[PDB]
Amino acid sequence: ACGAIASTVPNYNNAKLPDPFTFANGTALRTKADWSCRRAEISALIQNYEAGTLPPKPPVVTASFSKSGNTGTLAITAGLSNSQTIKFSPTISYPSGTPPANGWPLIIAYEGGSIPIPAGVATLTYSNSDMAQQNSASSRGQGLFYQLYGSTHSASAMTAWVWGVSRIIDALEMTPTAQINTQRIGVTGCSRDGKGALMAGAFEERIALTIPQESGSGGDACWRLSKYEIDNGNQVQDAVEIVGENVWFSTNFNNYVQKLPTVPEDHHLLAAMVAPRAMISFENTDYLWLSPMSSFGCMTAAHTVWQGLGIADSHGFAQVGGHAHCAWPSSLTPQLNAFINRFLLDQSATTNVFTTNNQFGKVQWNAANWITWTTPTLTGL
Ligand SMILES: O[C@@H]1[C@@H](O)[C@H](O[C@@H]2CO[C@@H](O)[C@H](O)[C@H]2O)OC[C@H]1O
Ligand SMILES: *[C@@H]1O[C@H](CO)[C@@H](O)[C@H](O)[C@H]1NC(C)=O
Ligand SMILES: *[C@H]1O[C@H](CO)[C@@H](O)[C@H](O)[C@@H]1O
Ligand SMILES: *[C@H]1O[C@H](CO)[C@@H](O)[C@H](O)[C@@H]1O
Repeated sequence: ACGAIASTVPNYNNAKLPDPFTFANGTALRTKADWSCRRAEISALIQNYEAGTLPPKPPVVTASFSKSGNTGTLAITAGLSNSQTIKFSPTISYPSGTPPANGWPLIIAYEGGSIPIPAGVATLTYSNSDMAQQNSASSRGQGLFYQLYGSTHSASAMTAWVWGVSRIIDALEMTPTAQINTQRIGVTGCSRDGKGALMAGAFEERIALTIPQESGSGGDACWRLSKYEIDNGNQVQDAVEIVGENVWFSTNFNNYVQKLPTVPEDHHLLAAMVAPRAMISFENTDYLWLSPMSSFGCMTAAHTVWQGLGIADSHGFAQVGGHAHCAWPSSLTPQLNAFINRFLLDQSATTNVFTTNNQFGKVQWNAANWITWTTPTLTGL
């Protein structure tokens, strides 16, 4: 449908943010349907430059389910055509009583997440660290995912985590007795797991609502903007430091962290891969390590894709200070609940949330220095 998908752009060189609305081959997006093909191209580019290869669904995916009290266990086996298999068993915490006719809405929470989950939503606890370890650079190629695909598989730890989420949703589709509404699945995580949750929502289209919390550099911040922050004296995490600190990105990314303008994507395009589905991310200006200006500018740039698709209110961003890292401030519960209410609970909640305190330290956000495109009105359904 999309023709030959570009995964490498050898001649690319753009110090500003890559344009969401033009394909690698120079074709301008015109229809809402065009975004499907552009998202597939962005997927290939992100895999090639920074995330490694995301394997497709394997030939063997089996699931069994059992429940004790209000806790379900979803036992998953995944296997390749060469007979290799791995197994993992996430748990689900259920609300009590009769579920809705179509099952409970569900949030997949990376290691439990750090947001309050409303009482009518089930929580699946995903041990992403067991799927792909993330202690330090020493963790490269370690985890269940690599016991299936091999320790030298190019998938980053975050890409391995996505693969696991995709197997969980496969298992839920195959297991109606788990009583989950598979059309109302969200994902969340905080800090390094918030980087993971953004990757999951971007790459796994069956996720209705994505909630990254204080994800920082490699999450809802942009590489190019964080480079600008660190060059101007903000003590931010940036691409150069992050690839030496852990294994959240492919080893191939090391070849580009000093040459960011040659990368034909940034994390505004990563975030835009969630479109036309819903996402709200939350940031904290108390920690310059999280690169506050970069997140605001990056999500402002990503927002133009939802704007061009006529669904601006499906994308939210709320950035405040005054609380510890991954502590949830009660002041943002209304904004969080608005998105859960609308996109997981089918309520008529308004979701116009795009706010910052502009506390960016030694830099300012100047959209004209970073966003070079006008937002088109994409046509059609
Ligand atoms: O040690 C790292 C290498 O493993 C890495 O190799 C890259 C992996 O992805 C491939 O697509 C690239 O061709 C290849 O260069 O390069 C960087 C190095 O730090
Ligand atoms: C440009 O690339 C996109 C994505 O692969 C494709 O859909 C489109 O048809 C291409 N343009 C031409 C003129 O082939
Ligand atoms: C990235 O991926 C594309 C296909 O997804 C290839 O055509 C390209 O050569 C690179 O391997
Ligand atoms: C895109 O990626 C390829 C490797 O997949 C590079 O060889 C090329 O120069 C461009 O960076």
